[PDB]
Amino acid sequence: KVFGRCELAAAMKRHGLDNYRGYSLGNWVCAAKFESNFNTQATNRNTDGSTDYGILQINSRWWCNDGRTPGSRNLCNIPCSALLSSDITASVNCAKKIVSDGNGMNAWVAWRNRCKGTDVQAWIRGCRL
Ligand SMILES: [Rh+]
Ligand SMILES: [Rh+]
Ligand SMILES: [Rh+]
Ligand SMILES: [Rh+]
Repeated sequence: KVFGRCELAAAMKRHGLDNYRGYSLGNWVCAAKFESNFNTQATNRNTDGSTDYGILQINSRWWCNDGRTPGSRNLCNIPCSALLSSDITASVNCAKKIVSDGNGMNAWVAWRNRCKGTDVQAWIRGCRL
């Protein structure tokens, strides 16, 4: 599924991400935009052989099992394919574990490089929330 910007903002807010670990909703929408362009089906291979999955590009090195990432962890207890659903529940609940792991949203290199320090409120401008 490719979400609309406000549609994704609303689903993220309903699933508890607005100010989760102090990250305003615009941070999560900004991260999703640069990670997946709001596409739940997005996949990208990492240089280490792991793969990033879904709207928040959650990796198989630590967070999910894709059956092909050797010496990796499954800390969200999910098949990576669950992260590609039209239903973002698995991505959101796994993102809450990631962002609590010590590095906050710096865990998302795209967030640090494209969202951190920017006017992220712009990502929810004009949405009914
Ligand atoms: Rh908020
Ligand atoms: Rh809010
Ligand atoms: Rh939902
Ligand atoms: Rh509201």
